[PDB]
Amino acid sequence: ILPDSVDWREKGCVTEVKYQGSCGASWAFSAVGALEAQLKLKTGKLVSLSAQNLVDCSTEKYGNKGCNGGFMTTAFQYIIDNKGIDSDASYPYKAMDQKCQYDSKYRAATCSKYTELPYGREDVLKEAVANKGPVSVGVDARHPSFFLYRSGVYYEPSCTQNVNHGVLVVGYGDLNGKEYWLVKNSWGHNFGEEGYIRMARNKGNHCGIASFPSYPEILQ
Ligand SMILES: CC(C)(C)C1CCN(CCCn2nc(-c3ccc(C(F)(F)F)c(CNCc4ccc(F)cc4)c3)c3c2CCN(S(C)(=O)=O)C3)CC1
Repeated sequence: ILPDSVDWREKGCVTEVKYQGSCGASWAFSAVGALEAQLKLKTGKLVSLSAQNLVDCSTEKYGNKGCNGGFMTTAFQYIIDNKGIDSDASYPYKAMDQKCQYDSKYRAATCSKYTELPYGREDVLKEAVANKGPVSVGVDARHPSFFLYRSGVYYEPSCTQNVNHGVLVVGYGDLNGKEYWLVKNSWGHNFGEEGYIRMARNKGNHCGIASFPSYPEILQ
């Protein structure tokens, strides 16, 4: 059976909320966020990974268009093919498309593999958050209510299962009967609950939370 709540921030596996700005790089933040937890698990050290490095280098070959959109899965592939990703401190985020500046001497993480989960299976997503770590997902964030969210379990009746915004599920729980997912966003600390949104869980793949989940792995 499975725990009723998880919160990977309680285990020191989640870095500070980031601020993506004008650049549509939510997918890159989603991807490094998921790897950051796998890295802390392996090495005991928590270090922010370079979303910029994903924006600049995981490009045409991986189906990504930097600040105009991308995929977490093909971001994980880039890190696999590239044999590393830099630390955020060495390759800081600039919220704009740049030429690729990966330097292997400031390699902060590796990626061995990644796994995609079945569309719409929130029980499968729940198991992965418990047993594997935080999971990269997309959500439907194209609703005034999403931007305006300040607290509580977010439920948007007009939300769809088509995803357009990359985020990280770092836990799940329940708030007085309302089951939720704990979601790390990349809109700074002034968004929602210090940068987190708790989204409706077990409500028919609400906002496409479980439409396209994936999580990376660092072996050995
Ligand atoms: C590259 C390769 C090998 C051919 C892959 C083929 C498999 N796969 C595509 C299909 C799976 N998939 N993945 C996503 C998916 C997952 C996460 C996210 C994110 F929000 F987190 F960012 C997004 C949003 N960004 C889209 C974006 C991508 C590149 C760009 F430039 C510009 C924008 C989409 C979707 C689908 C299906 C269609 N939809 S939809 C409306 O929801 O049905 C979305 C990824 C590419």
